[PDB]
Amino acid sequence: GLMQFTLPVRLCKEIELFHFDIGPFENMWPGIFVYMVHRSCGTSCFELEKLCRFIMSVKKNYRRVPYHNWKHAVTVAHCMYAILQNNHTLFTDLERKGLLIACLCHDLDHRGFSNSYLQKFDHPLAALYSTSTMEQHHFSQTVSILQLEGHNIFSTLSSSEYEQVLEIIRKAIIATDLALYFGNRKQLEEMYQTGSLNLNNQSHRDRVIGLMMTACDLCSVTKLWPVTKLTANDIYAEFWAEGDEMKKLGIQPIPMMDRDKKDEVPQGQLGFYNAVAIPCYTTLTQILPPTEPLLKACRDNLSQWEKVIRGEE
Ligand SMILES: COc1c(C)cnc(CSc2nc3ccc4ncccc4c3[nH]2)c1C
Ligand SMILES: [Mg+2]
Ligand SMILES: [Zn+2]
Repeated sequence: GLMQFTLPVRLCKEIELFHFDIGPFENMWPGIFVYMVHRSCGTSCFELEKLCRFIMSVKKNYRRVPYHNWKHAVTVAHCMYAILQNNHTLFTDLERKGLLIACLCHDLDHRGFSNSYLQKFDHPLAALYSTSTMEQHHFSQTVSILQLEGHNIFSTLSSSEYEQVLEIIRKAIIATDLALYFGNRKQLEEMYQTGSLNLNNQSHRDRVIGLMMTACDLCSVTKLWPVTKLTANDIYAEFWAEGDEMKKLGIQPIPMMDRDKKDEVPQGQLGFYNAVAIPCYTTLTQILPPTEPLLKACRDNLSQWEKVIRGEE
């Protein structure tokens, strides 16, 4: 009960900032997550014995893929922590409990392949879940881990609070399907501009939570330039392995996944920042003004990718 996690001074300070990198020491990541839960939620939100056993089971069910790994889970959870901390009063006790857990779990048992590759391969998951294939799997795996003996971190919630939190996590994880982001943001953009956006409207909260999940999932583009650049190597390492597997099925991959078209990475990063990243953090900043540092970091990284093209790096 009286057992806090404490971090070294530099981590204690930097963890509060949006651009924090969780570092290369894997054994510290569980403590960093527990720390974020305690400060975001309370030392009482979860039984520490059960949380610690949940965290270690979730870690075990992430695979050794270049990008969609345990480090990504904790990175995405930290970005959600930074959003929740800078927006204290806008979120309920259940939402703060649910969203950190959702982020940690959002990519459980990822194999390093897109929903498209699963469909073209005719993977069994593509028969079980026709849309948002991996995201439905990620939620399935989250529920399975919650049902292991001694892993139910939500046991002290009423039957209805339990159903509400599982429904927050499910929508949260489905929302990380980027195919769903474009529509969700257009709708949020229209509602904000015509003044109809209402945070007591549950269907509106869902949309806002969806956008927070996309913002946290993409937070690679909001770090300091060297973190951003080095994470892009991991992202492409997965994409180019998928492109290799497309070629093996006799299908030309899209250029993003073709290692033969490495040279076009800088131009492709420009399209992505302009088409996805900047619009994402712009709509989020309009809805939650204290998330502006993410939009500012994202614009800085757009400018760095423009310098790569112009041969200055
Ligand atoms: C996970 O989301 C991302 C993040 C965070 C960062 N960077 C990316 C990659 S964006 C991207 N879009 C394109 C389009 C064409 C390309 N042609 C050749 C080489 C790279 C390309 C590319 N990269 C994603 C998808
Ligand atoms: Mg995912
Ligand atoms: Zn993710």
